[PDB]
Amino acid sequence: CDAFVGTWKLVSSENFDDYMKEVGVGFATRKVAGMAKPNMIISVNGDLVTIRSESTFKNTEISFKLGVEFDEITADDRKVKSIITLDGGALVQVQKWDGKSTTIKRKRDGDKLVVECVMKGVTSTRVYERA
Amino acid sequence: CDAFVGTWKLVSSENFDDYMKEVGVGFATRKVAGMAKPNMIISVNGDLVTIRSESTFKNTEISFKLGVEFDEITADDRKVKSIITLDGGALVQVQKWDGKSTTIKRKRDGDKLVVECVMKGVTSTRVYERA
Repeated sequence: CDAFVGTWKLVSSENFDDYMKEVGVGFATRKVAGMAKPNMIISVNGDLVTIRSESTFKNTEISFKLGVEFDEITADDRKVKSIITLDGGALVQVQKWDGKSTTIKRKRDGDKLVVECVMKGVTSTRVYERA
Repeated sequence: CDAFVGTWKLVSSENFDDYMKEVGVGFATRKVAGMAKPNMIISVNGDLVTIRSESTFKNTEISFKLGVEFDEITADDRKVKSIITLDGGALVQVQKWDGKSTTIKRKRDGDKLVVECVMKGVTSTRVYERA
């Protein structure tokens, strides 16, 4: 997963609001989240991968090992069970909570970092590029 | 995943034939497979986990890292894409091939090693115990 290492700036966002609405994000915070242009900083240290997101909305940080389930408090304050795998060359994270389930795909496409968030059909696409 | 390390003997098997039939295993080999009492030998060396199965049917060996997709030629000669994770304290392996998908769960239940194989509803249960 050395292809993901680095600092990335958000450059585009599509259907994010629809996605947040689906996960059950409140109207107010949903707008504050949408106006944010985060700086995802992926890093690795041994078998531990760390994805740090810095936004005007909320700074989050998750450190994990691949294929090993972990606990996470999402930005929208959901308490979920996560597991990240390197599937088909892409960092595939699936979040399970209250019987519900969302998947977050992080894949490289040229010089871009494409993030696909899926929740019951709805798909949000956010593209990043090296800062 | 140190709870899985060791040598294990098969002690029981339920609905295995139904499971094999579902994955598309031929009648003849399906019977030869069912008459086998394999010795699953799980081992670890650093970040590499190796599951060695020894049977009168066919000796298979897979070495892998958790959360990292790998190529595997199953005992019944299927060429699949596998990914093993430590989900909910259990070694959860999912095999993808030709649009189809089977999942193999390996969990500890007391002094036993329970293997649950699922393929479109059908579930096979094989219990092992330290040799």
